[PDB]
Amino acid sequence: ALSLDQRIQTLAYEELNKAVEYHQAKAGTVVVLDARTGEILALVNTPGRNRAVTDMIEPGSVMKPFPIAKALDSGKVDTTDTFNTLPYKIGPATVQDTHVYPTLDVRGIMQKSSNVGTSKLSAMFTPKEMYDFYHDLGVGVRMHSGFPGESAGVLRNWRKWRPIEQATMSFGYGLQLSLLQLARAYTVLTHDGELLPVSFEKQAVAPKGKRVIKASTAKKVRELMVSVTEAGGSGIAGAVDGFDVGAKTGTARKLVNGRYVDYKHVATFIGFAPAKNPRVIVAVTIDEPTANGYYSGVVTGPVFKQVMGGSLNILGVSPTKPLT
Ligand SMILES: *C(=O)[C@@H](NC(=O)/C(=N\OC)c1csc(N)n1)[C@@H]1N=C(C(=O)O)C(=C)CS1
Repeated sequence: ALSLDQRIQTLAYEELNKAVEYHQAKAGTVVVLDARTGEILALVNTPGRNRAVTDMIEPGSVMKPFPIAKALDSGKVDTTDTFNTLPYKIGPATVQDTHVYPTLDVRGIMQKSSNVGTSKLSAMFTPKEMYDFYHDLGVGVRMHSGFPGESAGVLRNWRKWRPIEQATMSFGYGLQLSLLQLARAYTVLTHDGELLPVSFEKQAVAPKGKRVIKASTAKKVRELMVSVTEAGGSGIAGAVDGFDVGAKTGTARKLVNGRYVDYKHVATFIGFAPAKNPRVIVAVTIDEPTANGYYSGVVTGPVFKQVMGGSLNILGVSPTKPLT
């Protein structure tokens, strides 16, 4: 039997279509995963191929939790550690934030989506250490979901990395993943540090995962990510009434469309809830929005909010705080 829940599939389809129409976008995808099993509860695309598995993107901001997790897991960084987050140079290249802050701690780096802060955390590790970590998350790795045309994405050999490329990878550029690979990678955060296999078939036994970080680290990262959907957070448009939600949002770049070259901006939102004890991962992409907003949170947050809220309701999960 398929793991897909027709109620969630219908909800995802309707909310996706609503956003694609409103923002006059080219295409879109929603993936909903069981956060503790890797089973696909919904997977919808606009008409055409199964872009969730075929289309790889440079993920942008949604990748940031991972170098943060690696840094915390290593013991080299504490959540309260503060970093100089002013723009800086690597050779002639500049790494800078959208909103400039002189200093941020790790919670702030997550909350504000700081490219500088994330790059500095990554810079504490060798190219090999970072590559091995990204590889362990499934970047450049086949999922073997049994979907046809499944992209492995791109993770360049660390032996070829320049310092600027290590830096840009930490904030989601210079490596490429499909939306389903991104959703899968988020299971390290939701399933207490263990990467789950992805399946569209109902699983008869407990899927065993590969441990990537400690469970304590995964828990701390989920906590940090709640700041993204609270006041002051880059992902407020994706807050879900009655729940705490860990999430990231940002603009990804599509360089490959099917079997062809491309260059498109893709609004992205991915997250999980309830944040302390997650049941669901929802991931959303909308390709080339051209109306009523072009910043990613406003385009995709509302899709995430409705799909997440509705999925939790459908599965019977009680709100953890009174509704506003
Ligand atoms: C993550 O996606 C992050 N985006 C960026 O830092 C970039 N642009 O943001 C406007 C960026 C850095 S290098 C490059 N090619 N683009 C956060 N995302 C957004 C967004 O909606 O794109 C923000 C508004 C906050 S910063």
